[PDB]
Amino acid sequence: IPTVIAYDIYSRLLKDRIIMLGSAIDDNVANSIVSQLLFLAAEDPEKEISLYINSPGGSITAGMAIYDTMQFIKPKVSTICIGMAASMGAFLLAAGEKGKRYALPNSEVMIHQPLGGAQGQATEIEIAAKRILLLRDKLNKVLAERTGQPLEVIERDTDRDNFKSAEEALEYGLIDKILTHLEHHHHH
Amino acid sequence: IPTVIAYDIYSRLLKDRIIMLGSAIDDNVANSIVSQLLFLAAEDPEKEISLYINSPGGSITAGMAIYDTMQFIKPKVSTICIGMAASMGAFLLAAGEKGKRYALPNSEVMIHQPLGGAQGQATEIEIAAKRILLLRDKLNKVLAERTGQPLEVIERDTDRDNFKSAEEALEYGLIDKILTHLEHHHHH
Amino acid sequence: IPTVIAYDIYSRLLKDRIIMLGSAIDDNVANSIVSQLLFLAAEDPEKEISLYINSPGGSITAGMAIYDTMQFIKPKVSTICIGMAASMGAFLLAAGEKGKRYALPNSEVMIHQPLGGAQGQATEIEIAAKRILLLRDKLNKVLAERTGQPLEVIERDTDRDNFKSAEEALEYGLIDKILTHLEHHHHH
Amino acid sequence: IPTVIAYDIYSRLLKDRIIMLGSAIDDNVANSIVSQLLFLAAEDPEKEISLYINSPGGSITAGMAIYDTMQFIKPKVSTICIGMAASMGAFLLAAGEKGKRYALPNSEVMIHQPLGGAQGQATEIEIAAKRILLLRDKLNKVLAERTGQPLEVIERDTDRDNFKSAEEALEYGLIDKILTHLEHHHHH
Amino acid sequence: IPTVIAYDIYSRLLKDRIIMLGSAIDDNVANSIVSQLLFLAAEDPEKEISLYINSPGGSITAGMAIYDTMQFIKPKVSTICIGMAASMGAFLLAAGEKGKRYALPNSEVMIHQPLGGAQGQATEIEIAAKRILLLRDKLNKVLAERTGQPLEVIERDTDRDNFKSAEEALEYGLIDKILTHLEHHHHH
Amino acid sequence: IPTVIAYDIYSRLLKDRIIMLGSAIDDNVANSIVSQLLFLAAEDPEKEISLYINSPGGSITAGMAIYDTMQFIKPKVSTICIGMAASMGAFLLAAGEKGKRYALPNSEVMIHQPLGGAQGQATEIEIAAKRILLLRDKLNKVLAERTGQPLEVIERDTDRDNFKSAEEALEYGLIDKILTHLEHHHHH
Amino acid sequence: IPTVIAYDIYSRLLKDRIIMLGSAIDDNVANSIVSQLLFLAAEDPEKEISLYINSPGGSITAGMAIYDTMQFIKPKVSTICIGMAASMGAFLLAAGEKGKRYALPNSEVMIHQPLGGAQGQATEIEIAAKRILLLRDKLNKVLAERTGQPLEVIERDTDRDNFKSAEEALEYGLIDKILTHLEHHHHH
Repeated sequence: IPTVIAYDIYSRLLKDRIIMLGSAIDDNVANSIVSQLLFLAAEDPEKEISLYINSPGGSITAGMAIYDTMQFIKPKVSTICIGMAASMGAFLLAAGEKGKRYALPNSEVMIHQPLGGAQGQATEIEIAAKRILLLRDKLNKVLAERTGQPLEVIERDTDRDNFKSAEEALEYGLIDKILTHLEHHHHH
Repeated sequence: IPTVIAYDIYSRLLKDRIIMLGSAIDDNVANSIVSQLLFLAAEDPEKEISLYINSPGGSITAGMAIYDTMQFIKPKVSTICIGMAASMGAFLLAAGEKGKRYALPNSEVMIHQPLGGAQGQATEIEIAAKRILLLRDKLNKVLAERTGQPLEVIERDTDRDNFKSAEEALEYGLIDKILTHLEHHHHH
Repeated sequence: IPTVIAYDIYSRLLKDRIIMLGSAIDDNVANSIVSQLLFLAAEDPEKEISLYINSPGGSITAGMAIYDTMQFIKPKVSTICIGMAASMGAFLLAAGEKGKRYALPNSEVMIHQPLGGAQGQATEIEIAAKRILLLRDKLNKVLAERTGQPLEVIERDTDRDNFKSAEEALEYGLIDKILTHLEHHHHH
Repeated sequence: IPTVIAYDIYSRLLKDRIIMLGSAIDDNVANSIVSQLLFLAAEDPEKEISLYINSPGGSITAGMAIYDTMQFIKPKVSTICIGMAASMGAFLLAAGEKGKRYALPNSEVMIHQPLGGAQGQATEIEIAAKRILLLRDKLNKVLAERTGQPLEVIERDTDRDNFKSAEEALEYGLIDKILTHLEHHHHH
Repeated sequence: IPTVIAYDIYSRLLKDRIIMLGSAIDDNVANSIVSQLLFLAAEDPEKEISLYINSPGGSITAGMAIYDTMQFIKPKVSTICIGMAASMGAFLLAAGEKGKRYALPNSEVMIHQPLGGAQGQATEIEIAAKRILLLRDKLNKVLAERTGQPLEVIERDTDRDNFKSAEEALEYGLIDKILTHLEHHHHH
Repeated sequence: IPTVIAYDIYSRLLKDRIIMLGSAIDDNVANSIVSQLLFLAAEDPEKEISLYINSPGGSITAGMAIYDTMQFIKPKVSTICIGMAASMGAFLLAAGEKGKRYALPNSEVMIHQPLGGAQGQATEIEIAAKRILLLRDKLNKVLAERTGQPLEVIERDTDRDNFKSAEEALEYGLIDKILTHLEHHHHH
Repeated sequence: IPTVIAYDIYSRLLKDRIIMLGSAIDDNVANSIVSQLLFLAAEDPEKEISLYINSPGGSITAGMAIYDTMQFIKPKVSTICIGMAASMGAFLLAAGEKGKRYALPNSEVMIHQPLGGAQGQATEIEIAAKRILLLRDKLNKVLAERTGQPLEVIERDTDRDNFKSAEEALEYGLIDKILTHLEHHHHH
């Protein structure tokens, strides 16, 4: 991370209301991104925010932490898929303000059902199964709302890894526009 | 964690009386959390403090350190569940000023009984067993007073991992309100 | 640990004559605490000092370095138990200035006999045994005086891990008062 | 990396709109380079940018994130191959603004087909197989266009590791010119 | 280690001519202690210096570098045993300026003969044997001179680990006084 | 690395247009060296640069990146061998400005053929074989040009490790002068 | 390493033309030592420099880099042995300016023949043997000139680890004077 004069590159971008997510989503990442979101919203609750997304996914709770925040602050959060928006990453992509969900020409998106683990007594394994099946329904329901796709379709399309091109993601309703030029973005 | 000119993202939020508990609770974390609280209470014993919670919990003793400090200082501590508030995290979530305990739409909460270990001679195992059971009952008593539930209900509901949605947590008495809009908070 | 404005949360508290012990006690930790105590004593040998204790204890020699420095300097050292004060931690807690040894409602204190080990020749094993038995007697005598309990009692009550609640510690004479309010301390 | 009183050598060069890519390409490297590009573009959308490349390659999604950002910003991104530009490194080199894709005299370039893996059920291995074969076409089509070589020539030529000298890279269409002098660069 | 506002806690004490030695003794620690002694000497060759000691000792050559430097520089070096001063650590404690060698009430001191190793041919083991026997004898001669005890007695007393309280240390001649109050120190 | 007030020792020397290369040559080292050369050339493309070389060698491509950059920039680059210049290190040494390639009295240089490895199918092993045999031939031609030795001599002399004294390095044509005094350098 | 005020203890000493070598000699160390030497010589080629030495030795080539640089620069480099100077460390001690090679009362010096390895074909074992033997001879020739002993005696006396007291080192011609007081130093 190079320094700008003193800011680290990411911090310099943060200054222009730009948040970069380019790693898997774990508690730390959500924690950092949530603080950044709250900070900006405090700075100016009216000014829009840009969240770049390039991650393989991660913890469902970490993602919902980021998700609920994006929706909770007044600022509208624009999402840009760069590289790959997989699993919870793709979910955050579609979580962006309607009409402000972008991706780049060669961007990729991948949706699929939650993954988990259960170990121990039958009673414990059942508790885990029940919980992960519930999380899948919640996620699916929210995804159907974001994309405009029927719940039944999300369910069926997420059974196994579903990789999509930037065009397909548009077609599916995961993003609103594919950015090509430095002017295609509404920012300028 | 990015910087803020020269601060640290969390130090930045700290400046606005916001502490972020976003990791497993251990002696380290407890000491940082307690210090931040003591600091803020010194800065202004009148203004309230907001403690965001997103952790899988941890040490009972570390937790109570945070718990006692919360009730100790003059400032009223408001809790906010983001992502997941499990085990001691949930205990702490419910420890915020009555009426100022929050969670976001998709936040999750989980309560369960203490976990521990014992090794050695029968005598030592019994000393340890007596300690954990006693801690369990102590925690149950505080959780009951906090939620309003009857002790016997808390005892049975924590036998196994008990996962709750923000609405279930609200209806249980773990939190007071589910934030949805930036102005749904009592602050803004 | 976050920063304050430049500072460190602990560094910031140190400015208010507050030292935080929240880990196992080893040489490193002891040197830090001691240097902090000497530094504060150099600043104003007349001003009081608050030492927060949340520690499972550790090295006996390391703890005595802290102990001796506490008594050595002019400032009166007040101890406050947070979470857990076990073995040497409990000794340090009881070591605070008579009348200024506090604990919080849910704090725990654990007293027990010294732990150690020895390997090698019978002669070597006897040297260690002789020593650990002597340290225990030295420690027991100090504790008895600091608590008011008769030596015989300290001896029998430490044969095995003895966990005590804030109330029991008060009763045992390990602490002077249990805190709950912000202005009920010696500072107000 | 040495300092420049107070900058980081790489940070100092970033000031002159120079970005050094000198390691394998992963999500970290891509997030840093993409951020540097955005920053520069934000600094002055009119000025050019130099991207020095010397890397063994890396993640395809990480590289495309860099690729898409290069075309996406208004500024022209000139690429200079130094040492070795392999795998996604060569891809990126060829992605520079046409006419401004350079290589020093003894530079090396290596192109080859993607690499990956798959474990699991036939259905899952099929999905992974289809994806990788698809990414291969996608990249091959971009390289075909950037270089002017027909798709199937790119396919056959990248079947096994293909090492090209600077003269061969020029001939192939990967670079526009082999630099020798400092001022010989279109820039100065 | 906390900071003091731009200094390190130890650097702050260094400003008051106080050097802390609270870790095993190796080349590193020695290089730092010597450097500090030299610095303090250049600053004011007339002002006294205090060396707090709490270490299990360590390398002999390292310890002697510190020993010789203490004698070499003009400032009188006062030593204060805190916690434990064993092996080379005890040796350095006894090396303080006569009449200014201290220990706190519950400090501990341990003396013993050198430890070492040897691998290889007979000739090689003999060389090492002679060296360590020589080192032991050298150290014993200094301890004798410093304590006032006869050489024969130092030899017999260090055959095996020999632990002593502060009183026993005083009565043996390893220290000159046991400090109790912040006023018992020759300083104030 | 110590500091000079506030640069780090290498930064301080970088200010006098002196670059230090005292480690094995890998992409990371190459990237730092190249960036230093570029920075200096940007600072003042007229003044000469001094490159101190003490390294066992390393990556051929990492070395060539440095090689090319040296020739690439406007500033003439003087090389000085201290300790040892082996393999690619010796190569860089010889790559210094003609007449300005130095070595100290007891400096050591070594030349040998490239090292590498191959694993996998015969086809893949052939690709690796042809490439290392090509690189060797490429390096050999540059060494011949830089030393004045006929290719055939360079080929036979690099078959096995070939260590040379500073004087032998001079007679071979690897360097031009053997420094002894502070003025024997063309700078003074 | 503590800080002196904006300065690292060693850095503070470097200001007074004092370089501390208290570790094994590897490429890193040599690089840092050579740089500090060049720096000091650039700062003022007239003022002498003091190189303290407490090191087990290490790489021969790294050692010679330091050696050649000490002789090379104009400033006279005084060496002071503290603790132990072995292998290349003793070589460097003996390398100081004639008449300015010191040692402290209990300092120790050790000389031995080079150590190395060799694996592979008989031809390569031979290349390695000749070199190790060549290096031994080169080093013994330099040590002889600087000590006054004939090569023949230097070789014999280093066949095996040869530990010498400060007094023995003086008589052998490795040092010129054994310092005792801070006045017996020509600088003071």
